[PDB]
Amino acid sequence: SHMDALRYHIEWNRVAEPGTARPAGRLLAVISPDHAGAPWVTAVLDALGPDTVRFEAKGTDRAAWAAQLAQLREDEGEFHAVVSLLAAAEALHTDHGSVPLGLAQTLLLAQALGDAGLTAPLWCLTRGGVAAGRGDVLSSPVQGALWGLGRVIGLEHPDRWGGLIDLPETVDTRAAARLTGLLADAGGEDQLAIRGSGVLARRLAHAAPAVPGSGKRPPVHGSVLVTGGTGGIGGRVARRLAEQGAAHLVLTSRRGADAPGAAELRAELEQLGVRVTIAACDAADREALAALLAELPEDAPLTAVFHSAGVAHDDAPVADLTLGQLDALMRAKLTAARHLHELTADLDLDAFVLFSSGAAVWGSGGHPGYAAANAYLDALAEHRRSLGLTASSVAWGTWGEVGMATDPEVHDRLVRQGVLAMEPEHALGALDQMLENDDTAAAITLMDWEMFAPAFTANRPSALLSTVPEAVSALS
Ligand SMILES: NC(=O)C1=CN([C@@H]2O[C@H](COP(=O)(O)OP(=O)(O)OC[C@H]3O[C@@H](n4cnc5c(N)ncnc54)[C@H](OP(=O)(O)O)[C@@H]3O)[C@@H](O)[C@H]2O)C=CC1
Repeated sequence: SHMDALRYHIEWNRVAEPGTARPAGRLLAVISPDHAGAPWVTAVLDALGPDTVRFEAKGTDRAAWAAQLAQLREDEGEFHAVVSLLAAAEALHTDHGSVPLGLAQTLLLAQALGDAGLTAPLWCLTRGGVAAGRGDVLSSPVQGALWGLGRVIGLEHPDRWGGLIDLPETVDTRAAARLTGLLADAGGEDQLAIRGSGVLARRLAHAAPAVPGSGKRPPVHGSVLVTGGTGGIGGRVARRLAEQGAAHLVLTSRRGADAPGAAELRAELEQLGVRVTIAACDAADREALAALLAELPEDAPLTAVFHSAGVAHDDAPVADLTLGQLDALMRAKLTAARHLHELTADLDLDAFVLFSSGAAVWGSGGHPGYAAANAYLDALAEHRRSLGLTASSVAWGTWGEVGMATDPEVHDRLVRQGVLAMEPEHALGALDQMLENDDTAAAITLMDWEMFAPAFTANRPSALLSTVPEAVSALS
């Protein structure tokens, strides 16, 4: 099936044990000084040894840090690598309420490193930022957002990017030597998870072809909330849900009933026999979401959430992105999803579906903030499953016909890299296959791998695509 052919999933596969020798040159470890006390942080510092130079990254001050870094590099000469432990700062930034401090500080570290001319590869360390290997629990969706940013740093600054490595719960000497061995030589891998049983690396693979009924998707009924539901993809989603038996669709967006084409969408849906509520509700406004849930009919309880609210504009290259630009991109993603998760964790939903992006799955140059914000969605769906709650994340490629890519500016970039426009019917038919399987995570994308692989790997290899035979063929 053509719909099967759109579905991919991320997998984690065992890679080689690294060597036993620590790096020969000096490491620079970067610490968030208010968030330096987590057991994993202390275990990593202890692993890097006391000849490691330590840099405390205080506040969020690019220029100040560029000066401090330039001095360290003057005094020490080249470093072997930069090891960032800033991900431990999960608290939200005081001035940008949708940005985790660690995320803002990682962006400023990547910028300031470039500003000072430190060229040693940067490695971003997380703990519980990914779900790698069977039974693995993703404990920190916040740190998971950092992997969306790091993949984009690897595309924009390939020559000074090491990679990402997730630490285990307890960093024992076996975990420590795996870490220090990877910092000595990682075999070309750059998205790694250290676990009890071995070191795992991230891979993209074609998904299992569809099986009718396997995940036992309950029939669509009751009230379903589609945030961004007046939007391109969200309106098509609502039409499908209508066709599928929803009693009541609650569509939200900032503009609500004043959104473009909202009257037409309400009319098409109602012709189908559905109750329609359209509300103007910022998805990051907790009190407004609560008010909306409190209003639902007794006879039509919430049964599902489809989170399509989001913006992609006003992003920027890693070297330029501001914290205010990052905040505005994170708002509908991190803040809204966190509220949706908190207000439905007790409702026994049949589906909690979060719409992510290929920028968060593989990465796309020029879109670091969107990549981080979408990577948090993917992370939260895995975390929710760990709590015994339903969730899925669907990272879309490019939609044709409706939505954000229907601009010869935004359309023509993606398609030229081999990320082709999907027919909405095909994209939705694939999503239903994912829902019928009850899968946690998928990318649904039409790819031209002959165009995509070579373009994506022009400046550094990708181990992520080694598990796509089309990509392996294109690079042969
Ligand atoms: N189109 C595509 O190819 C792809 C889309 N995606 C993702 O799919 C989802 C749908 O995108 P698409 O339909 O194409 O985009 P659209 O711009 O058509 O729809 C996005 C919308 O979400 C709403 N929205 C934006 N911010 C908020 C907010 N803070 N609170 C509530 N609603 C908000 C918008 O309305 P308003 O401005 O009135 O709030 C609009 O309804 C997005 O999350 C997007 O990131 C991912 C990959 C590809």
